[PDB]
Amino acid sequence: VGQFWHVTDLHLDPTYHITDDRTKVCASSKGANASNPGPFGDVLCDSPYQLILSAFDFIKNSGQEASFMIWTGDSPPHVPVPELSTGTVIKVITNMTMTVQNLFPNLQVFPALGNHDYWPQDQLPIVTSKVYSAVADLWKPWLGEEAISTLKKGGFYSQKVASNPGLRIISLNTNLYYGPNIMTLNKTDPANQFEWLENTLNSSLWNKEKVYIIAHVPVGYLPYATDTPAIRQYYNEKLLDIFRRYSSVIAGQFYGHTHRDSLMVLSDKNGNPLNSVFVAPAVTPVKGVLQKETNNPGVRLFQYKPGDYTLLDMVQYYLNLTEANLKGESNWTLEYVLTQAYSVADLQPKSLYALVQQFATKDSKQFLKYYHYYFVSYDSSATCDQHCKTLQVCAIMNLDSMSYDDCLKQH
Ligand SMILES: *[C@@H]1O[C@H](CO)[C@@H](O[C@@H]2O[C@H](CO)[C@@H](O)[C@H](O)[C@H]2NC(C)=O)[C@H](O)[C@H]1NC(C)=O
Ligand SMILES: *[C@@H]1O[C@H](CO)[C@@H](O)[C@H](O)[C@H]1NC(C)=O
Ligand SMILES: *[C@@H]1O[C@H](CO)[C@@H](O)[C@H](O)[C@H]1NC(C)=O
Ligand SMILES: *[C@@H]1O[C@H](CO)[C@@H](O)[C@H](O)[C@H]1NC(C)=O
Ligand SMILES: [Zn+2]
Ligand SMILES: [Zn+2]
Repeated sequence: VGQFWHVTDLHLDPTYHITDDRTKVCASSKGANASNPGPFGDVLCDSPYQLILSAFDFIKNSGQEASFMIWTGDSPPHVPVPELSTGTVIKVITNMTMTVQNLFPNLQVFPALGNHDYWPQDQLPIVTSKVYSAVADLWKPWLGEEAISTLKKGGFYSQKVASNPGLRIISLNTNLYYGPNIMTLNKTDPANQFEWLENTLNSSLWNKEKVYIIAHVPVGYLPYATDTPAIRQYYNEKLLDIFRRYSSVIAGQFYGHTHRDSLMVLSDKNGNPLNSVFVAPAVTPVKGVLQKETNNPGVRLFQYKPGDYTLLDMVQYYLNLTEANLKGESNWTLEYVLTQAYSVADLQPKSLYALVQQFATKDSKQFLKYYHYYFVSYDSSATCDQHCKTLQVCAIMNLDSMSYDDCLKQH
């Protein structure tokens, strides 16, 4: 089989350091006491360099063959806008990029921008910018002239996969659609990314290519909230229309941003499953003071059919953070293999559609496991009551506003 890695939401905090006063352990805790801080982080902190390095070192030494890597954004830490600048955002993205290029000199990597990959965060523009030009320079080892040109103009590109003839990655800037982006209010096609996307998918159709979509913020609804799409509804609906129309050319969709392990299945209006969607959890374990749950750090690997690119499996790895901070050594380890955790043949939409139908049945053992894996096994005693379960299952199965509302009405 072929394989590729997916990492996301690294969120390096360069200030992390163990010290007696736990309000000074990390600037990303914003003056709150780090809860139980160790060398690999704290649930109230973003990622120490040591954690990010241990993730990439695990990947390097895993014994897993992989022909490329996708990397879907958010490298600066969660600190207030005035504590960052354009220069600091670039410096952190540069550090992450150079860590990857130093450790994996021969591995093509396909990055996407996250909402924090800009100063101020979330305000990614629809014209060229310092950050777009800087990441064009940084990612030039992996990208050709046309990809570099679109990246500098609007933060998006497509690129052939050198090691996989007939495969093309489309890296969208979905931060252009993200609610907090005040640079794009009421634009029908910001940075002309929809037109471009349609043009690109058309060319892949006629060049007999398969396409993997990557982006930071995903399509669909947030599974912990009621009727809250991850990007603005207008843009979610327009993007999903493109994806449905081209669902025979797109062989997978891969997102980050939510810092959780989630599945979605894009269907049409009449319940026919069309395309599979995978949201990967973060390397950072950070959470706010009030939140009950967070994720363990995660990285994941996809297996696909050579020369075909049908998705065959997904292996999710994780770092048990409490364990690693208690002994001072990481033990990145397999959390689950999707086919064998869920007893499904593969990652095709039919397989995942049937699995979600299983999730919806009462006391489903599969949904209980899924919900535990949602937080990357942070809390094995975590409960999802009927309202919580309806929100998760409806967001998994229904990406568009109409079918999602239908789903909630019936549940
Ligand atoms: C991650 O590691 C921690 C630490 O070993 C595990 O938590 C321990 O679980 C045992 C068994 O229930 C408890 O008796 C200990 O009190 C726990 N230790 C701490 C420090 O909380 C945890 O179960 C591991 N996570 C997973 C998913 O296995
Ligand atoms: C942090 O913890 C110390 C030790 O308990 C305490 O004295 C201090 O007030 C705490 N500060 C905050 C902001 O919680
Ligand atoms: C990234 O930052 C860490 C600490 O902030 C430093 O130790 C490391 O050398 C940096 N890496 C690069 C490639 O600049
Ligand atoms: C799609 O691609 C073909 C082949 O390159 C081209 O002839 C055609 O004009 C394109 N159609 C659109 C709508 O862009
Ligand atoms: Zn993030
Ligand atoms: Zn984000």
